Amino acid sequence: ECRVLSIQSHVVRGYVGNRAATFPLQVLGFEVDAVNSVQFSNHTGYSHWKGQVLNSDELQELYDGLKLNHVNQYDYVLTGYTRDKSFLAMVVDIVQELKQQNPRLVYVCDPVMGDQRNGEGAMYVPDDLLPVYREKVVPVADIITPNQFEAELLTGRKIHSQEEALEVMDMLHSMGPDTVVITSSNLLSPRGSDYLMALGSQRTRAPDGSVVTQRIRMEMHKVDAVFVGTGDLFAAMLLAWTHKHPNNLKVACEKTVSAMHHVLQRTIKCAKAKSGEGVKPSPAQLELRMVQSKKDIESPEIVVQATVL
Ligand SMILES: CC[C@H](CO)Nc1nc(N(C)Cc2ccccc2)c2ncn(C(C)C)c2n1
Repeated sequence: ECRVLSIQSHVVRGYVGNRAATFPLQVLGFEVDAVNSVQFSNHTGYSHWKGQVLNSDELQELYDGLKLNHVNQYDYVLTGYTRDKSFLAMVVDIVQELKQQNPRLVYVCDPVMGDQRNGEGAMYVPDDLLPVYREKVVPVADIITPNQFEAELLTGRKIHSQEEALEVMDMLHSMGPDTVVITSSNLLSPRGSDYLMALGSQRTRAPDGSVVTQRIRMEMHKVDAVFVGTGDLFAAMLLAWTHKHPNNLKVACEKTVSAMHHVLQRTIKCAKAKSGEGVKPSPAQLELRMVQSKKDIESPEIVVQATVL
């Protein structure tokens, strides 16, 4: 039995934030407790959107409810896209007290702040969130899944190669997270302009306090569409696989990214099968075919090989 506390957004239609993390973790055998940080008709990639957001105090209300009935015991805490700095400071308090109620509680954090386009990245969230993620959040994170744009901001050091990209990660580990994964970066992969490159190193503390920093590289064949929520579906499954492979980041990212590709391919197909030739598919048709990728989520056919080091 493994109980995860997933504090992310919810949407009536589509798979983003919690909608993107729940079903996977559930079919992967996990016990998902979901706090919906917001509830909107759909993600903001759409033309329109309406909805309500959960504030800082309401997040707490729900936590006290859990605490009062003495059911605030968890094995994992998964947080993602957040706009409110007060809401995030609240997430840190919760995570710190949950780590006191004691389990080898693993805090999987996706430091969502924006994405990267070659020279400068467009920040999604307000810049008053960076300090908090850097100063209060990451320090208590165990597994963080940033962008390259995110890894950079977090360390205040920009990335221009695989080499200095591992230097940013080493810098990250120092802040607290023993596991880091750069889910996507500008870096040209040894496979061509056609492949996206993911990076990630695990600084394991083996018996007798030795150092162990296994680093890896993943190459996912890109896809002709702009998907929403892939970051969320990723961190969720990563959570799942790193549980199965606690010291084998290699196999965890493999299974993770492999299932990633299976769902994205199945998605881009139905989006196309649902859109005439010459017309670009809509955020609506690009929604992940989640329910359909069940088995693939359950048992990912390894079509990717993690390059050790
Ligand atoms: C930031 C950009 C995107 C749009 O492409 N919109 C969006 N919108 C989201 N929405 C669904 C939540 C939401 C709705 C209204 C205001 C704030 C947050 C959302 N939840 C997780 N994610 C990403 C990080 C996978 C979400 N992304």
